[PDB]
Amino acid sequence: EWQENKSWNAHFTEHKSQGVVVLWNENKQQGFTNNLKRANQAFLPASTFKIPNSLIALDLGVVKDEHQVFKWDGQTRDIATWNRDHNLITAMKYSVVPVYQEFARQIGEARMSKMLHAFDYGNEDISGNVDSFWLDGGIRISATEQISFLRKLYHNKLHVSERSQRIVKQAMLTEANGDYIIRAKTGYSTRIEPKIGWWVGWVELDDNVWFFAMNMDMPTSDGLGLRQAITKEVLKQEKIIP
Amino acid sequence: EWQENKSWNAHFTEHKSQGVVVLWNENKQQGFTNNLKRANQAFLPASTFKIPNSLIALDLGVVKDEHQVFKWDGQTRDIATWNRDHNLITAMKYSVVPVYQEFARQIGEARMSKMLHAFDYGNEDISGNVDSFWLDGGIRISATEQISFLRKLYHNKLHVSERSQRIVKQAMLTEANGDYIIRAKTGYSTRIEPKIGWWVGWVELDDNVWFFAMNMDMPTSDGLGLRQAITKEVLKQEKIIP
Repeated sequence: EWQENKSWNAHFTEHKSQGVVVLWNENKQQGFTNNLKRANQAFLPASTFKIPNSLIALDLGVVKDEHQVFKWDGQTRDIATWNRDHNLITAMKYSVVPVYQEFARQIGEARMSKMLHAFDYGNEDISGNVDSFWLDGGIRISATEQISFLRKLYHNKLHVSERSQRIVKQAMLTEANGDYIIRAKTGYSTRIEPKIGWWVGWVELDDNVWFFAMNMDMPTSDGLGLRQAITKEVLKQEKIIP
Repeated sequence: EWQENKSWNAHFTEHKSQGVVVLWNENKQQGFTNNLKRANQAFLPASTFKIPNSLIALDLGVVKDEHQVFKWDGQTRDIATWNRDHNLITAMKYSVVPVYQEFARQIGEARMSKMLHAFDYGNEDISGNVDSFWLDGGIRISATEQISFLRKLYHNKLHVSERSQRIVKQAMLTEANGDYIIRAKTGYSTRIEPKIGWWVGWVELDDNVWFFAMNMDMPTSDGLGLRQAITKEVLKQEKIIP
């Protein structure tokens, strides 16, 4: 059911990095990882929390649809792309924390808590600020728990409308060509050690789906591009993408 | 409102071809084409008809969803990719005519006709076989009429469920990266002269949508790759994609 493939450590080694890639072959119901222990180590979800946050926001009508504009609050922040208006598509793409903090406040802690329990999402713990707990509060999730959650979203099995699930899956769209589609979400946890980068989602093929969840040590933002590069090196080695 | 840009003819000429590209800037409500007359010349839609056919099939419950398997009928045809099971995603991707002919028969001519009128689709004429009229019957549509129809689909304004429209737009997904998303459908009209290639759809940007509809003379299948190559040359020249 779960197999360790330590040869993938060569892709981390090549980039002077360390972390885990977890793959799940949906057709065969079989998982693969370079490190079973790290696969099951729970971290702050950081911006990967935008997936469940989007679903809850849409289902409660905090977000009407993927076109509704969320006005920049006019406070210049660190990331140029944050200092503008966004919709759900662009807010996901650019990981626009302030937009999702506003979602979180409107959702409120009672409903956020009930929904993470219904989703069976990581440790289901929202302790801290309703608008920052995924950055510095109690919520923790492993690579393998990310895959469990993503599988429910792919199959429209989460306790929200089909419509909410379709809209978030649209919002997750990251890459597509004639060979594959990637629906995914990046994350960078900086507020508590260890500082990690996340990439979680799935590769749609004609005849299969490969779920993936990877995290890696991210001492500085310089290595953030390694999240995708290392995941793709593994996907290429396993012949999942050309 | 409409501007002719004959410089795009250079991209057709380079590939020893003739045809039209029509662009529509959604934000500015402004169209551009290399040939205003050909932009308005109606042809058989061929496999571009898979867009309205999918919508009507989904709305009537002929197709439950994008995962439902359409069993190969076991008749070896000319196109390898047709001789296998398909779902809506793979049937669109590979233009699997036999699957859509079966949809057409279950829809039936009364409902097919009522739906094309509701969609204001080309000349709204289904004369011919209910299961081949888009290949050799009476239906005709121009590049500009394709854009009018696509705009209604993009905005969920067609007289079918939001769900049907979302599923077909998912099924149209052709290419995505960090710069743009292309949702589109290819077509090759071969059964009545002149033989033409179609590519119709849109480019999603962060802050805008560019609708496109192109057709070109396609005497042999050798040039089918020119549909995308020439459209992209135009999109690149207009700085819509890098």
